[PDB]
Amino acid sequence: FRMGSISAANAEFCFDVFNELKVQHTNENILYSPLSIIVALAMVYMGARGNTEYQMEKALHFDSIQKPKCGKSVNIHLLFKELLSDITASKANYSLRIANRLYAEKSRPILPIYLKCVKKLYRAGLETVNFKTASDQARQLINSWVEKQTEGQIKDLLVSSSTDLDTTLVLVNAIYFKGMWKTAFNAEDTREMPFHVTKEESKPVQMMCMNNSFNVATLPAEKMKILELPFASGDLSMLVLLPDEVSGLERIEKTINFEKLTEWTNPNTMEKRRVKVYLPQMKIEEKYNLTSVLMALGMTDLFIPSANLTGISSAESLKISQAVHGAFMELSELEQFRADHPFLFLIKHNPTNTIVYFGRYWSP
Ligand SMILES: CO[C@H]1O[C@H](COS(=O)(=O)O)[C@@H](O[C@@H]2O[C@@H](C(=O)O)[C@@H](O[C@H]3O[C@H](COS(=O)(=O)O)[C@@H](O[C@@H]4O[C@H](C(=O)O)[C@@H](O[C@H]5O[C@H](COS(=O)(=O)O)[C@@H](O)[C@H](O)[C@H]5NS(=O)(=O)O)[C@H](O)[C@H]4O)[C@H](OS(=O)(=O)O)[C@H]3NS(=O)(=O)O)[C@H](O)[C@H]2OS(=O)(=O)O)[C@H](O)[C@H]1NS(=O)(=O)O
Repeated sequence: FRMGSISAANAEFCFDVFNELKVQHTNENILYSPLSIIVALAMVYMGARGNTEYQMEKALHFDSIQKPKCGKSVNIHLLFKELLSDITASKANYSLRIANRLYAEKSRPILPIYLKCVKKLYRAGLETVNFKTASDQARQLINSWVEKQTEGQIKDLLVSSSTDLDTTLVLVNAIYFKGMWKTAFNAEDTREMPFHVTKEESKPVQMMCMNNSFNVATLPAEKMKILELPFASGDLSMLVLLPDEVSGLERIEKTINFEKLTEWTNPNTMEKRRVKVYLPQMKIEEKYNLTSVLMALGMTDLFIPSANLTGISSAESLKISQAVHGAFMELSELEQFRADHPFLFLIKHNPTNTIVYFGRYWSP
């Protein structure tokens, strides 16, 4: 299916974003959802025209994957909708929530066709609010909604300086994940161990310990191991990319991209074997203003007054004032796999190999 094209675009976009994010987010944890971001932008893209549309099409890698009422990319919006409904369905011991919303200044009338397309393809994804004379109340309402959707974890996503009387569009995107390990780690076996941030800096961390059969890629020439950890319920799994050397992370961050990740995680390289796993208990929250990042990736017009969103509104002045992303991830409970120094990780949707979260664990 073309779903593989959308999965590949998401991964290519994921590493485009990582390349920008790590410039400004050095020596700290990173956590974001390329999937929820690309879906948020796809919803905007549906209403973009001219150069703004062209820039988004290239930056989102849609150009590599009788006009329909919701545009030529209607098949892409449909695939995103079907994918999101799969992974956000709540199960026992599985909670993944995505909050995705474009807020529009009420004096910019929304074209009926765009409202219809959003209702069918991105339901509840568009709201009109009075930024002009109630921008601070609108901000608190938006932040409350994000806080509610993320089970209290993503607070104050839109900071006080971010909205004013001139705000016309705000793109808000948040993702929440709380999962449980398929092999429930022994409660009487998790213990406090040193996490070696560098060879010189150590911080204590609560380490989950598991001795079980896992798929693992052992790649000496790449100086890494990659462990697959299934979740208890749902169709998601975590991959952990552990550098062999204590500070081997930078070398891997310099070279990783979609093609390399595919080579390193090739099912032919994966072997099912008994592994003694030490993994830090992970509870990571990160918030990003993605405006600069997305402009640097080539979507400049979307965030300045020459934005062309005339598929959203006919109004004279429209642009995205802020694109903000909040991500929360929590996990709770032979060859060695001792993740006690900085590493990369991702959460993927197994049926489609789509990357849902990508991140760096730098320090407890
Ligand atoms: C580097 O960037 C620069 O170049 C790129 C690349 O373009 S290039 O290869 O030509 O060099 C530019 O990006 C491309 O162009 C964009 C753009 O021109 O807006 C954009 O194209 C998409 O949006 C166009 C505008 O849509 S609209 O709704 O805002 O009007 C659209 O063109 C229009 O299509 C409609 C249509 O067919 O529905 C036309 O409407 C008219 O025809 C209908 C019936 O047709 S019929 O044959 O007579 O029966 C009527 O129902 C309708 O009433 C009627 N309206 S009327 O006012 O004209 O009378 C309309 O005339 C067209 O202008 C594009 O559709 S297309 O089929 O004509 O190509 C649409 N392309 S799509 O999304 O791919 O399907 C895109 O961003 C991009 O298009 S591309 O093909 O992907 O490359 C970029 O703008 C430019 N930037 S710049 O340098 O800064 O300027």
